[PDB]
Amino acid sequence: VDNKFNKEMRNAYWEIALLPNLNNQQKRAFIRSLYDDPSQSANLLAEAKKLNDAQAPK
Repeated sequence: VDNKFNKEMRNAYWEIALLPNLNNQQKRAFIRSLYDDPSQSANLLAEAKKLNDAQAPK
């Protein structure tokens, strides 16, 4: 990590945005959460997908 692992955030940024069933507040919340605590990036990303999988029909 020369400057910073910003690349990881980029992936989770758009990947989360891709899910269309996440509540408007949740979509903005997780993406902002990255800045709040980059250490949880892997968790937040997984957590975001969890909301997608859960809120999704069937």
